[PDB]
Amino acid sequence: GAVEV
Amino acid sequence: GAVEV
Amino acid sequence: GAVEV
Amino acid sequence: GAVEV
Amino acid sequence: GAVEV
Amino acid sequence: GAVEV
Amino acid sequence: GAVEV
Amino acid sequence: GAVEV
Amino acid sequence: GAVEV
Amino acid sequence: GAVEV
Amino acid sequence: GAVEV
Amino acid sequence: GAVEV
Amino acid sequence: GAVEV
Amino acid sequence: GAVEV
Amino acid sequence: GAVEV
Amino acid sequence: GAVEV
Amino acid sequence: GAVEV
Amino acid sequence: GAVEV
Amino acid sequence: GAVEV
Amino acid sequence: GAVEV
Ligand SMILES: *C(=O)Cc1ccc(-c2ccc(-c3ccc(CC(*)=O)cc3)s2)cc1
Ligand SMILES: *C(=O)Cc1ccc(-c2ccc(-c3ccc(CC(*)=O)cc3)s2)cc1
Ligand SMILES: *C(=O)Cc1ccc(-c2ccc(-c3ccc(CC(*)=O)cc3)s2)cc1
Ligand SMILES: *C(=O)Cc1ccc(-c2ccc(-c3ccc(CC(*)=O)cc3)s2)cc1
Ligand SMILES: *C(=O)Cc1ccc(-c2ccc(-c3ccc(CC(*)=O)cc3)s2)cc1
Ligand SMILES: *C(=O)Cc1ccc(-c2ccc(-c3ccc(CC(*)=O)cc3)s2)cc1
Ligand SMILES: *C(=O)Cc1ccc(-c2ccc(-c3ccc(CC(*)=O)cc3)s2)cc1
Ligand SMILES: *C(=O)Cc1ccc(-c2ccc(-c3ccc(CC(*)=O)cc3)s2)cc1
Ligand SMILES: *C(=O)Cc1ccc(-c2ccc(-c3ccc(CC(*)=O)cc3)s2)cc1
Ligand SMILES: *C(=O)Cc1ccc(-c2ccc(-c3ccc(CC(*)=O)cc3)s2)cc1
Ligand SMILES: *C(=O)Cc1ccc(-c2ccc(-c3ccc(CC(*)=O)cc3)s2)cc1
Ligand SMILES: *C(=O)Cc1ccc(-c2ccc(-c3ccc(CC(*)=O)cc3)s2)cc1
Ligand SMILES: *C(=O)Cc1ccc(-c2ccc(-c3ccc(CC(*)=O)cc3)s2)cc1
Ligand SMILES: *C(=O)Cc1ccc(-c2ccc(-c3ccc(CC(*)=O)cc3)s2)cc1
Ligand SMILES: *C(=O)Cc1ccc(-c2ccc(-c3ccc(CC(*)=O)cc3)s2)cc1
Ligand SMILES: *C(=O)Cc1ccc(-c2ccc(-c3ccc(CC(*)=O)cc3)s2)cc1
Ligand SMILES: *C(=O)Cc1ccc(-c2ccc(-c3ccc(CC(*)=O)cc3)s2)cc1
Ligand SMILES: *C(=O)Cc1ccc(-c2ccc(-c3ccc(CC(*)=O)cc3)s2)cc1
Ligand SMILES: *C(=O)Cc1ccc(-c2ccc(-c3ccc(CC(*)=O)cc3)s2)cc1
Ligand SMILES: *C(=O)Cc1ccc(-c2ccc(-c3ccc(CC(*)=O)cc3)s2)cc1
Ligand SMILES: *C(=O)Cc1ccc(-c2ccc(-c3ccc(CC(*)=O)cc3)s2)cc1
Ligand SMILES: *C(=O)Cc1ccc(-c2ccc(-c3ccc(CC(*)=O)cc3)s2)cc1
Ligand SMILES: *C(=O)Cc1ccc(-c2ccc(-c3ccc(CC(*)=O)cc3)s2)cc1
Ligand SMILES: *C(=O)Cc1ccc(-c2ccc(-c3ccc(CC(*)=O)cc3)s2)cc1
Ligand SMILES: *C(=O)Cc1ccc(-c2ccc(-c3ccc(CC(*)=O)cc3)s2)cc1
Ligand SMILES: *C(=O)Cc1ccc(-c2ccc(-c3ccc(CC(*)=O)cc3)s2)cc1
Ligand SMILES: *C(=O)Cc1ccc(-c2ccc(-c3ccc(CC(*)=O)cc3)s2)cc1
Repeated sequence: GAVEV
Repeated sequence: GAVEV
Repeated sequence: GAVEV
Repeated sequence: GAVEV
Repeated sequence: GAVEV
Repeated sequence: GAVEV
Repeated sequence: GAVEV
Repeated sequence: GAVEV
Repeated sequence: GAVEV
Repeated sequence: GAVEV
Repeated sequence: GAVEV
Repeated sequence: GAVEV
Repeated sequence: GAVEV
Repeated sequence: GAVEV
Repeated sequence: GAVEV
Repeated sequence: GAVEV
Repeated sequence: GAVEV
Repeated sequence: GAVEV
Repeated sequence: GAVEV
Repeated sequence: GAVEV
């Protein structure tokens, strides 16, 4: 899981 | 699961 | 998981 | 996991 | 894990 | 892990 | 781990 | 680990 | 580990 | 470890 | 504190 | 604190 | 403190 | 302190 | 202190 | 102190 | 002190 | 003191 | 003192 | 004193 901002 | 903002 | 900003 | 900024 | 900036 | 800037 | 700048 | 600048 | 500058 | 400059 | 996301 | 998302 | 993301 | 990311 | 990333 | 990254 | 990276 | 890297 | 690297 | 590397 990649979190953006 | 990727979270955006 | 890569986090951006 | 690579973190950007 | 490589961290950028 | 290599850190850039 | 190599650190740049 | 080699550090640059 | 070699340090440059 | 060799240090340059 | 207030948070706006 | 207040939050607006 | 306030946070805006 | 305030943080904006 | 304030942080902007 | 303030930090901007 | 302030830091900008 | 201030640091910019 | 200030440092810029 | 200031240092720039
Ligand atoms: C709690 O009872 C022990 C525990 C805690 C955490 C974990 C995890 C294993 C893998 C995790 C993970 C999944 C996805 C992401 C984002 C994208 O890759 C990050 C971390 S948490 C297991 C047991
Ligand atoms: C709790 O009883 C122990 C526990 C805690 C957490 C987990 C997890 C395994 C994988 C997780 C996960 C799924 C999706 C995401 C987002 C996208 O990848 C992140 C993390 S949580 C298992 C047991
Ligand atoms: C807690 O009960 C012990 C514990 C804590 C952390 C972990 C983890 C193993 C792998 C993790 C991880 C997954 C994804 C990411 C982002 C993308 O790679 C980072 C870290 S957390 C297991 C047991
Ligand atoms: C806590 O109960 C003991 C503990 C703490 C940390 C870990 C980890 C093993 C690998 C980790 C990791 C996963 C992904 C990333 C980003 C991309 O590579 C960094 C670190 S945390 C295990 C047990
Ligand atoms: C805590 O209970 C003891 C502990 C602490 C740290 C670790 C780690 C092993 C490997 C780690 C790591 C993973 C990824 C990265 C970024 C990319 O390579 C850095 C460090 S943390 C294990 C047990
Ligand atoms: C803490 O409980 C004892 C401890 C502390 C640190 C470690 C580590 C082993 C390897 C580490 C590492 C992983 C990746 C990187 C970046 C890329 O190579 C640097 C350092 S931390 C184990 C036990
Ligand atoms: C702490 O509990 C004792 C301790 C402290 C440090 C270490 C390390 C072993 C190897 C380390 C390392 C990994 C990667 C890098 C960057 C690229 O090579 C530097 C240093 S830290 C073990 C136990
Ligand atoms: C702390 O508990 C005792 C201690 C301190 C330091 C170490 C280290 C062994 C090797 C280290 C190292 C790894 C990588 C680099 C950069 C590239 O080579 C430099 C130094 S630190 C072990 C135990
Ligand atoms: C601390 O608890 C005692 C201690 C201190 C230092 C060391 C080291 C052994 C080797 C080191 C080293 C690794 C890499 C480099 C750069 C490239 O070669 C320099 C020095 S530190 C062990 C125990
Ligand atoms: C501290 O607890 C006692 C101590 C101090 C220093 C050392 C070292 C052994 C070898 C060292 C070294 C490694 C690499 C380099 C650069 C490239 O060769 C220089 C010096 S420090 C052990 C115990
Ligand atoms: C004993 O009472 C120790 C203690 C614990 C917590 C506090 C605080 C009261 C209010 C605080 C605070 C929250 C948010 C913000 C920013 C958003 O408005 C500032 C201050 S901390 C005092 C003493
Ligand atoms: C006992 O004192 C435990 C404790 C620790 C910390 C706090 C907090 C005081 C203020 C906090 C805060 C305000 C705003 C924000 C920005 C998020 O929107 C983050 C944290 S936490 C209270 C009690
Ligand atoms: C004993 O009473 C320790 C203690 C615990 C909590 C508090 C707080 C009371 C109010 C707080 C607070 C909440 C939110 C905000 C921002 C939103 O309005 C600021 C302050 S913390 C005090 C003492
Ligand atoms: C006992 O003191 C446990 C405790 C810890 C922290 C707090 C909090 C006080 C203020 C908090 C807060 C206000 C606003 C926000 C922004 C979200 O919209 C986040 C946190 S938590 C109370 C009791
Ligand atoms: C005993 O009371 C020790 C103690 C603990 C915490 C505090 C604080 C009260 C308010 C604080 C604070 C929170 C947020 C901000 C920025 C956002 O408004 C500034 C200050 S810390 C005092 C004493
Ligand atoms: C007892 O004193 C434990 C404790 C530690 C730290 C604090 C905090 C006071 C102010 C905090 C804070 C305000 C704003 C922000 C920016 C995020 O949006 C981060 C942290 S934490 C309270 C009690
Ligand atoms: C006994 O009270 C020791 C103690 C602990 C904490 C503090 C602080 C109160 C407020 C602080 C602070 C928080 C955030 C900022 C930047 C954001 O507004 C500045 C100052 S530290 C005092 C005494
Ligand atoms: C007891 O004193 C433990 C303790 C330690 C540190 C603090 C803090 C005071 C101010 C903090 C802070 C403000 C802003 C920021 C920028 C992030 O958005 C980071 C940290 S932490 C309180 C109690
Ligand atoms: C006893 O009280 C020792 C003590 C501990 C902490 C402090 C501080 C109070 C406020 C501080 C501070 C936080 C953030 C900033 C930059 C962001 O605003 C400046 C100053 S440290 C005082 C005494
Ligand atoms: C008891 O005194 C423990 C303690 C140590 C340090 C502090 C801090 C005071 C100011 C801090 C700070 C402000 C801004 C920033 C920039 C990040 O956004 C970093 C650190 S920490 C409080 C209590
Ligand atoms: C007893 O009180 C010893 C003590 C500890 C800490 C301090 C400080 C208070 C404020 C400090 C400071 C924080 C950040 C900055 C730059 C960002 O604003 C400057 C000064 S240190 C005083 C006495
Ligand atoms: C007893 O109080 C000894 C003591 C400890 C610390 C200090 C300081 C207070 C403020 C300092 C400072 C922090 C940051 C900067 C640059 C960023 O603004 C300058 C000065 S040191 C005084 C006395
Ligand atoms: C008793 O108080 C001994 C003592 C300790 C520390 C200091 C200082 C206060 C402020 C200092 C300083 C910090 C940063 C800079 C450059 C960035 O602004 C200059 C001066 S040292 C005084 C007395
Ligand atoms: C008793 O107080 C002995 C003592 C200790 C330290 C100092 C200093 C205060 C400020 C100093 C300083 C820091 C940085 C710079 C360059 C960056 O601004 C110049 C001077 S040393 C005085 C007396
Ligand atoms: C008690 O006096 C111990 C002590 C020793 C030295 C100092 C310093 C004063 C000024 C320092 C300094 C300023 C700038 C730079 C350039 C780096 O960016 C390096 C060192 S150290 C304070 C207290
Ligand atoms: C008793 O106070 C002995 C003592 C110790 C240190 C000092 C100094 C104060 C400021 C100094 C200084 C720091 C950096 C620079 C170059 C960068 O600005 C010049 C001077 S030494 C005085 C008396
Ligand atoms: C008690 O007096 C111990 C002590 C010794 C030396 C100093 C210093 C004063 C000025 C220093 C300095 C300034 C600039 C630079 C260039 C680096 O960027 C190096 C050293 S050290 C303070 C206290």
